Amino acid sequence: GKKVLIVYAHQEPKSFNGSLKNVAVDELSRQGCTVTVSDLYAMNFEPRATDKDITGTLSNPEVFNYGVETHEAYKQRSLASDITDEQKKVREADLVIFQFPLYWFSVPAILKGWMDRVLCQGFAFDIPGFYDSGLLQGKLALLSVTTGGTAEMYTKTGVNGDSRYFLWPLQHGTLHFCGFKVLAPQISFAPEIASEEERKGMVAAWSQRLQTIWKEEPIPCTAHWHFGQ
Amino acid sequence: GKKVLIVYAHQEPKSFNGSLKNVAVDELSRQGCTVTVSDLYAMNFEPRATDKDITGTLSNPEVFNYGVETHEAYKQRSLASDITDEQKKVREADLVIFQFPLYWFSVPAILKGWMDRVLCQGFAFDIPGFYDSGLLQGKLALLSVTTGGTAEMYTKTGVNGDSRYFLWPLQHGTLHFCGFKVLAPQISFAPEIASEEERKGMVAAWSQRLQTIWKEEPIPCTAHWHFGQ
Ligand SMILES: Cc1cc2nc3c(=O)[nH]c(=O)nc-3n(C[C@H](O)[C@H](O)[C@H](O)COP(=O)(O)OP(=O)(O)OC[C@H]3O[C@@H](n4cnc5c(N)ncnc54)[C@H](O)[C@@H]3O)c2cc1C
Ligand SMILES: Cc1cc2nc3c(=O)[nH]c(=O)nc-3n(C[C@H](O)[C@H](O)[C@H](O)COP(=O)(O)OP(=O)(O)OC[C@H]3O[C@@H](n4cnc5c(N)ncnc54)[C@H](O)[C@@H]3O)c2cc1C
Ligand SMILES: [Zn+2]
Ligand SMILES: [Zn+2]
Repeated sequence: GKKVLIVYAHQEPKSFNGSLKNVAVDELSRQGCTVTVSDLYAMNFEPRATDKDITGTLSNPEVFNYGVETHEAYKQRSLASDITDEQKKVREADLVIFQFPLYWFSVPAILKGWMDRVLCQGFAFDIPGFYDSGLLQGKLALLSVTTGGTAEMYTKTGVNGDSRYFLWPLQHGTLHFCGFKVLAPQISFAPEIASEEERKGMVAAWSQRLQTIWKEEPIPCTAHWHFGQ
Repeated sequence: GKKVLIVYAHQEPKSFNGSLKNVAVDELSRQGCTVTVSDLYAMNFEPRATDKDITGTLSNPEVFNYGVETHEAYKQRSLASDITDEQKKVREADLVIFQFPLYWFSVPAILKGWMDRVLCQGFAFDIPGFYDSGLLQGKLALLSVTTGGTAEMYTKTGVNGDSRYFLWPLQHGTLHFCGFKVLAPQISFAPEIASEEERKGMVAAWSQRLQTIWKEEPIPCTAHWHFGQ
């Protein structure tokens, strides 16, 4: 049996993102997987890293160091419940799919805050204690991203550069750093400009891909995969 | 005379980031510049891109598209006032400095939300009217970043890859996209690991650079600069 967490960051259930999230739930559910969705906007998920993320009293109340305090809070079971509820989902998951629209060559802020606050020292990594020594090894992650820009813009000599270039902070600096094996990204380019046929194509590619997702090997999450040449 | 906006993202006034923000204010003030700081945590700045960012009648109330609705709201003057407040600061500024700790090879979520919400269509870019034709043409931007990782970790053959690689979504995908000229980044590596003497040096290096900031040329914000290809 396999467990999947979908971390979903779109405001609108009728959106293209919503449909990709819903086809993932439908297909993984059909396969008999255990499926959980964190719908961040619906949850009004807190993005800001603040001292409210620690319950009780601080490791150093005179000078606030978010990383130190959250690490100590993790070890002492004193993190805020919104964070520990997400950590439980991640701990249980074999695969974490992130479904989002590209905002400024990155994730929407609400999802950036999920990464900042949920993947804390002691849970996802230690110092030292990262990349292959990270704490989420064994797990798979997958970025399912939609863009405004066309595929052709996202080439080496296109205006936006290769799409792999923007993946680096997410794939390498975040997911690989925490120990995930990273499956190849799903990138659904420019659905707002696409026709209905093409947008079905994209949804159906994704549903089709999901049928065999458990048979994929991860990408080599290297500086060479992203940039090289 | 020159106007500077510092967009600052750290929870703790006594932090290394707070020090670097203060020395910027002090130095630029000493030069006779006009200086404004947006202290995002102190402001409790809203990072989430939601339908609360538009106060008027939506273009399409059945299906919410944040980009479309914020573009129309900008033209109509129905955006939330926290957004308009920031836009005014940007509009008036000759130079925008971003002062932040690196979180997951990127900006903290509160600052991601500033980018997501403040830099809307009509204000920061138009389609057409992006990259060299972006609406913030003539303005300078500069990222002043602090890290956990050391400079050696952030080299082409270090565990983190070259520091320029993480700059791409920020400098190119965001700032250059909006028409900014990008000054070379200020990266203060690993202050937590550094000796007191080295920290004092990194602070003084920033102050000294600021003495001559108005004589600098921007970087060529290209894939070649960031990746060497
Ligand atoms: C703050 C901000 C920053 C951004 N920065 C960038 C950037 O850096 N780079 C970039 O490339 N883009 C950028 N974008 C654009 C953004 O990535 C796209 O607008 C987004 O990816 C579009 O996805 P969506 O789900 O919102 O599309 P939607 O508008 O929801 O949908 C696209 C179309 O598909 C339709 N649809 C929905 N479900 C289905 C279905 N099942 N079958 C067929 N059609 C369906 C919808 O009805 C709609 O007509 C930015 C946008 C914002 C708001
Ligand atoms: C969610 C999260 C994700 C992160 N992801 C990454 C990542 O991807 N990559 C990465 O490399 N790092 C990462 N980090 C680490 C983070 O970038 C560093 O912790 C941060 O940059 C350190 O800066 P600071 O201002 O917080 O340091 P501080 O801890 O405030 O300062 C360091 C020291 O300098 C002292 N100091 C302050 N002012 C002065 C002064 N004027 N002169 C001398 N000493 C002074 C302080 O008292 C302290 O002792 C992450 C951290 C978090 C919390
Ligand atoms: Zn990697
Ligand atoms: Zn550029």
